[PDB]
Order: sequence, then structure tokens, then C-alpha cells
Amino acid sequence: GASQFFKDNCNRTTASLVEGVELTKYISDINNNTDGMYVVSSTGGVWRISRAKDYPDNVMTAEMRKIAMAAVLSGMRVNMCASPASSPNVIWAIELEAE
Amino acid sequence: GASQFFKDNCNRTTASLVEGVELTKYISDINNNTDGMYVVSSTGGVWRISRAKDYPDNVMTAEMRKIAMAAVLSGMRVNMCASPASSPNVIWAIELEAE
Amino acid sequence: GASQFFKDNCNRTTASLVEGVELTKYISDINNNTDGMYVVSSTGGVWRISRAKDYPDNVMTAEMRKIAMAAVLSGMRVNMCASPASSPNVIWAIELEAE
Amino acid sequence: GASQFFKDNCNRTTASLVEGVELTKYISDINNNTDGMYVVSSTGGVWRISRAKDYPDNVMTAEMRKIAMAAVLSGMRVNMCASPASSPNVIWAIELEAE
Amino acid sequence: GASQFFKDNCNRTTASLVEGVELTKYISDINNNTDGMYVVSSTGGVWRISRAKDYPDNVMTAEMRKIAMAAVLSGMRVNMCASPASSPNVIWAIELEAE
Repeated sequence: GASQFFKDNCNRTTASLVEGVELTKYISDINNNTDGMYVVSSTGGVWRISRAKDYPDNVMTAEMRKIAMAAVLSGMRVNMCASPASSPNVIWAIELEAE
Repeated sequence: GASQFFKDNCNRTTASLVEGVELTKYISDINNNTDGMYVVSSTGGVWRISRAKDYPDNVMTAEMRKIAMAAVLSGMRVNMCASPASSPNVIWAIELEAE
Repeated sequence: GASQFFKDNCNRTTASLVEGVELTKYISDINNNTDGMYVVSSTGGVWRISRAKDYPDNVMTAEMRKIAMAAVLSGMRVNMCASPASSPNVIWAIELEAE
Repeated sequence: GASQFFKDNCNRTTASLVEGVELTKYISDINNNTDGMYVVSSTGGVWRISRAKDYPDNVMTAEMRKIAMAAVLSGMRVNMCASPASSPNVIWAIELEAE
Repeated sequence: GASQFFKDNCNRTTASLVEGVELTKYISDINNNTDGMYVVSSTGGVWRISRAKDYPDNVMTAEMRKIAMAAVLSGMRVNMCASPASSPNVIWAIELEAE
């Protein structure tokens, strides 16, 4: 489940905390309208991974992409801090968990 | 099979949707007349991977290459949104599926 | 245990050595007040990974991220040289340990 | 075996087609006149991996290094389009095969 | 042990050949006087991985880090061309072996 750190850091934002998600699809799309990176959960949820060109969020967002692909390949679950009202929703924090 | 999101997104374009493709070869070529990144399926179909030097699509196309190689290395299948307006067809979106 | 080298180099700083830690979560966060990369141990301790924009520390901190993610995915333990001057404590050195 | 596509593209070059090669060593060297990336086959052949500073071949050559490393670590075979009469030979195209 | 190519290339320098090293720790350190990337063997020896800011040695030094981490993670041995001038000795060339 979500570490207390992660939980605490999400609640103080107007985002929703999603725990123990299994990601089953990883999407790269450069079509004009959908241009971006997406993940889909086992339950059919869809999320957009945040993007950023400038330091330092270009680092965090790169790692988000690494975490998402690692979850899909290995079946490890993730916890997410994501916007609560949109389709697809956007990821603002993600936590890869071994246990 | 392809997620609904992925399906929906490809259906809005001139491109066609290819599902359940097993990629078995990954190619990098720097000969000027055939320069490019390609993948080959178990049936011998060929696709070119999109490239881009500018942000943000240089990010998405880097992720397409990562997805392509992951699929070849692990046998995991992919869903593609490919444009038939070039030989080989060009990948505009790709979906890695565990499930 | 930490190598002699690591041990000795951490001793000559104002930070503390943490040995044989099992990392079980890896976090990327772009929320306003939490912006960064974090790791969580099997014992619920939390650390911030250092970051740097310019050469050569950009290389070192990139490797810290690769090491931390490798530890989470493989169960390999780490040794850390962390400064407790911040909360969460910040990693100044990290040692991946296998065989 | 080399895909038909890969064969045809090397067929249209001045190179040699090298099939079913097992790569067993991966080398990085920064010494003055031997500097470069090289691979060695199970039977002792040596090839230099092409390098390039400029887009788009900087992308292709990075992918060639990734394919080389993957073949070494996983024992997967590669097909090459390479110079035939030097030592080391240079690789102009490489195909990673799961098949 | 080392390929003959690797041996021949090291022997043209002031550096020394070290063979069949099993690396067991991988270190990233940004502390002021110990700022760099290091590896430690099963035998307890320590080496510094070369760093480079500009093309083309930034490519080769990036590959050295990749090789070093792979060795630690997989237990695969390396051969190194290392200069005894500095302490710890500096890796100028490295060869990952599979077979």
C-alpha cells in the first residue's frame, strides 16, 4: 500500500490517491490530438503521464515514464497521486512498490 | 487486445489499427538510403518507428523505441496505430500490453 | 556491509552512514511542495535523492536514480551516506551491493 | 535469420551481411587511438559500433549500442551489415533477433 | 579472460590490464572530495570510472557506467585497462564478458 509519506504528500493536494494499481498497457502516441504518454490499469482506468521540458521536472517526469514501464513489464503495483476530475486524469506523483 | 482508449484514438486518424503483434526483430540502420529504426513481426511485416528532434515528440518517439525493444526482448505483444502512406508503414502510436 | 572505501568516505563528512537498507518503494513527485525523487525502506524510513543540473553532478545524481530503482526492482540492498539536516534526509552517496 | 527486409537493405549497400552472430564481449575505450565502442563475437571477430554527434544518426547509433549490450547480456543473436575487409569492421546496421 | 584486441589496446598505454574481476558494489558519490562513480570488487579493490563532458568521450563513459552496473547486477566479469597513477585507479577501458 501507499507509504505514509506518499499518502501525506497527496492529501495536501487537491488530487486523489489511488493505491495498489496494476498497470497493463503503456502507450506512446504522437497523433496531434492525443500527443502524449498514457497508462491503463487492469480496471480500465486511463492516466496521462505529466510532461516537462525544463529542469527540474524534466527529471521527475522522465522517471515517471521509467516507473510506469517497469510496472507494466514486471507486474509490480503502483500508487498514484492524480487529478480527480478529468478523462484521462493526469499523474502528479507515482510510487513504485516492491511490497 | 487494444484498450478502448487506444482504439478510439487511432480511429480518429487516417491510420489503421494493428492488434496483437508479436515483434521478433529490432533494427537500427544508418545507411542514408534506408536510415531508420524498424521492427519486424513474427509474420514478417515491417514498420518504421517515428522520429522527431523537437520537444515534445522527441520524448514520445524515444518511448516508442523503448517499447519496441522491450517487446522484442520479452515476447510481450503490442497494438499499433500505423499509417499506410509509406513503405514500410510508420508507427504513430503504440501500446505495450502485459494484459 | 558497506565497503571500507564507502565507510571511510562517509565518515569524513557531516552526514551519517546507513547500511544494508532494503528499498521497497521508489517515488517521483512533481507536486509543488513535494517536488523530487524519494525512496522508502522496508522499515518505512524515507530519503530524498539529491539532484543536480550541471555537469558533473548531473551524471552522479542520474546514477543515484538508476541505483535506487535497481534496488527496488531486484531486492538488492544499498548502503547510504545521508545528511539528516533535511526532512526527509538527503542521499549524498549511495552504494549498490550484490554478491 | 536476417529478416528479408534487412537482407534487402544490406544487399543494396557495399557492406557484408553477417548472420546469426553471438556477441560475447562489449568494450568501451577512451584511450587516444583505440577510443570507441566494440563488440566481439564468440569466434573472435571484432566490430566497431558507429558513432555520431548529429541528429538523426545520434539516435540510431545510441540504439545500436543498446542492441549490442542487450545481445551480450541475454545471449540473443544479431544480424549485421558491416564492412568486410578491415579489422575492426564497422557496423552500419544491426538487427536484434528474438526469432 | 580479455580478448586479444582489448589486451593489445591496453598494452599500448601506461595503464595496466586487470582481468576476470567480479564487481560487487556500484557507488555514486557527490561529496566534495569523493565526487564520482566507483566500483568495488569481491576482492575489495576499488576503481574510479572515467568521466567526460564532451563528445565523443561522454558516449564511451556513459557506456562504462552501464557496463559496470550490469556487471554488479548480473555477476558477469569484466576486464579493465586501469591507470595506477591516481588513487583509486582510474578505468580507461572496460570489457564486459558473457561466455
